[PDB]
Amino acid sequence: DVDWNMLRGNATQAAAGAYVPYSRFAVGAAALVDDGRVVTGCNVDNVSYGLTLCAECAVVCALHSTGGGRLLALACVDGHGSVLMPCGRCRQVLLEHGGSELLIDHPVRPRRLGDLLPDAFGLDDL
Amino acid sequence: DVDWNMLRGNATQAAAGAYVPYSRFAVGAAALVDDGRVVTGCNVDNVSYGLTLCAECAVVCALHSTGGGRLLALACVDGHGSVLMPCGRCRQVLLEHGGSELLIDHPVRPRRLGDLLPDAFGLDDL
Amino acid sequence: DVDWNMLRGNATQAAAGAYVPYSRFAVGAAALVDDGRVVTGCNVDNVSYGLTLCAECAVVCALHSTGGGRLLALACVDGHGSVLMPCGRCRQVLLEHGGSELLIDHPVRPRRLGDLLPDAFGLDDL
Amino acid sequence: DVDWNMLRGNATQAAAGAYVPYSRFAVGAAALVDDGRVVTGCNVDNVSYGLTLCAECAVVCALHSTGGGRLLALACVDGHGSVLMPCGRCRQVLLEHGGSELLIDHPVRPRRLGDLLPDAFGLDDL
Ligand SMILES: [Zn+2]
Ligand SMILES: [Zn+2]
Ligand SMILES: [Zn+2]
Ligand SMILES: [Zn+2]
Repeated sequence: DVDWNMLRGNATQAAAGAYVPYSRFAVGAAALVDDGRVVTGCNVDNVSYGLTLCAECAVVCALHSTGGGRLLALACVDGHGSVLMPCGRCRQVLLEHGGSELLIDHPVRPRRLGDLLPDAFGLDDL
Repeated sequence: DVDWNMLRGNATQAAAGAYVPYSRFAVGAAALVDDGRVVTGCNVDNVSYGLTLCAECAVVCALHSTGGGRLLALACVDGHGSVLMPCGRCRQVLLEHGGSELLIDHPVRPRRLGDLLPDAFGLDDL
Repeated sequence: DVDWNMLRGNATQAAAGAYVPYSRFAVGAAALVDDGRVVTGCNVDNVSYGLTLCAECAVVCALHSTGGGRLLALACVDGHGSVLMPCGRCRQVLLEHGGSELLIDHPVRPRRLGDLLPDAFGLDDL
Repeated sequence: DVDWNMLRGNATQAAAGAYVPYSRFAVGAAALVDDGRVVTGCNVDNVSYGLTLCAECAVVCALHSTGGGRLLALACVDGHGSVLMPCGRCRQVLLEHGGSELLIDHPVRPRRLGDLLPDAFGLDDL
């Protein structure tokens, strides 16, 4: 079992660091890596809104700054600690680093990433 | 009721315009708008690869340059005319402009975008 | 000489099509292509703000949907017709399609893109 | 007053973490924060190339995961340790967090970000 309480808690803590002067919408994420460490991320607004960095992308950056590996589970929350589903961009980028079986926290029942992004674009297409 | 042969054909034609010096992976897309017009897009490489524009995003730019509206159906194909599933980013972008019932071409049977991006991040989360 | 009045006017018209329910910040752009046609673009918000498409990127999509070519001059304006400098992302993407000598409209004196993005990242680095 | 040898070295070390199966172009970056700590980042390819994360953006994610603050100096290098100029997107992102006086390493003499992104798009435009 994944310690979802621990991941959700770490995601919430991460959200406190969000840089959101324009969106005012803090987001945090935390992921369990296959070596057992946890990496975290928060969103980062830009004045050109289309250059905004998602919390889940920040998690992926942290993954490869701290030794690499594969993601096993991820929780994403807003500033109030409510669980959020990743945006489509983040689903694709998370898939690169945890695949279809990466588990994504959900208010009712955590979901396989493969269910959140079925028939995904990928290597087979290139 | 959607002429998929027509949409797929226009997507194929669109792919011929692809700017792909670095990726060498041409993609074209075409979508039926709710006023009955068809809009098209192709991918555009950048030397900083993360600034690459997807065909499906190009379709959405075209949508709003030609009078706006809602997308009803989209086909995306590679340089060989083979049907591609949109990347996660494009699934999120297309959802904004066609919603869950937007149909996405597929080699077997076209799919609702809602099935390709379930429990999507959205307005309720902000 | 570039007909800046004409480009600025076309950029302003393009801004009217902006999809900006979240940012409320309409942007339009228009560019002269080296075959003499003008292509236009507007910005497109997404609920995931980081998937927002810039007007200038939309111009580049239009370029390669309408026969390709090179950009000679570009004007970008807000919803009030005031001239805007492109964001850094757009400077890089415009550079791919017009190079250092692409002229960018400015309230006082249009500027070479090479001056707006000096010592640019590019092919030499790859 | 900035130890460029130290920053360049940490950037080089950061590049070793790069996730670059598709681009094969490793990039690392390191920045001095105004509390005196150093944060690092590396690039991260995605199979949809337009979702690639730049090293410099990874630095900004790290900044806000480690207490926030302002960037004073940044070095960016390739896999061979050669100094790279940031792409336009990254120039805009870095400007948000270090402003015009943020120093950017360069093979000849480090440059003010204000000189690398003059007349930048910003808060005044919104
Ligand atoms: Zn996201
Ligand atoms: Zn895409
Ligand atoms: Zn822009
Ligand atoms: Zn960059």
